[PDB]
Amino acid sequence: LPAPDDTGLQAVLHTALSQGAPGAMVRVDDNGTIHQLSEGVADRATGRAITTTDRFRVGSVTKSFSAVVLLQLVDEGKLDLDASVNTYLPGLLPDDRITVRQVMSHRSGLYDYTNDMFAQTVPGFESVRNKVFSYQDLITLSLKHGVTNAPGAAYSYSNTNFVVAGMLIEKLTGHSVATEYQNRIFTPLNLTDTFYVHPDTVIPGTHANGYLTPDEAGGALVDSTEQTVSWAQSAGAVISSTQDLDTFFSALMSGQLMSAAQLAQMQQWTTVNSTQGYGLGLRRRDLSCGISVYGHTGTVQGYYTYAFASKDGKRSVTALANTSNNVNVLNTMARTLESAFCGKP
Ligand SMILES: O=C(NCCS(=O)(=O)O)c1ccccc1
Repeated sequence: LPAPDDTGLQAVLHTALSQGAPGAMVRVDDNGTIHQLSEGVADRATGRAITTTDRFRVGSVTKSFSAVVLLQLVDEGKLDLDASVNTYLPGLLPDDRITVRQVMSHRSGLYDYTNDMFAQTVPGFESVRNKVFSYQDLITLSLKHGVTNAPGAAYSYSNTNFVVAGMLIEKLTGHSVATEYQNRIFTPLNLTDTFYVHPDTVIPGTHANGYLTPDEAGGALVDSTEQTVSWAQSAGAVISSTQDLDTFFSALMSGQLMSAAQLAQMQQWTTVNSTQGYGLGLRRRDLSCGISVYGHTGTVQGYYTYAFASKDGKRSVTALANTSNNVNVLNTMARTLESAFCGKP
């Protein structure tokens, strides 16, 4: 790989601040040599600086954690990716043909209930932030709508799919998702900054606050740090750090979290666009310099994450900006992957 470009990374973070991120940061683990940069504030009211050791909400990166658990269940003979969801969760879905593999790859057709919840960004946050939902509650909200496509027919990202994932984990194991993440992932990898505390609203230890950008241009930011994340659960509620997400995706890609056979299944790509694919709770991004990287993005109120690794896991990158609902920031933060993997022009 080319050398990571720290001057380029610095420029990305500075641009993200200029676009409305209170703070932005990135950590690269380059085969044992660390790169770490941060700019701005973890708490914009107190002025406390952001740092790459601050814990944060990883949002939809959680899907990769849920996928690893499910794929280990496949390895153990407890789950068949081509079985119907309804074989394991009788009567859950309207269509018996929807399979586990389809759910994990966003090919199920299940309507994304969050389109109802977050039609208006800040009011929607205020509606959900202090609610506790069951998994079934969220599935019922989806099922108020028809499916959006036939089983397996089309990629359409939906949080509902990884709500199903959590229900499957809990049914098949008899344990909570927190227990399964701890025993299968957090403890074996020694992820000391990584937690699943749902429905607790506190982020343990020193953390970046999250700042939700309102829908009205120029509007005052809303502190969105403390919420249950119950609207997402196994689709979005993990807390982590840049170091720990780097460890996680490096361990995944290097073969440490499941059999070779199941990692290969995880990397069967469904086309998203001409430079992106979706596997089983895993994303592929094709970079300008002809490198692909593997991992997941995260969005949750007040936090944007990118966490990606090279194919052999030897280089991993995690970037965080502590805002959300700001597409300029979201797009800018993606440029960390260019600077970290492709290097200088
Ligand atoms: O994921 C959703 N919101 C949380 C991330 S952010 O805060 O909008 O950037 C979202 C989901 C469906 C419709 C609208 C929004």
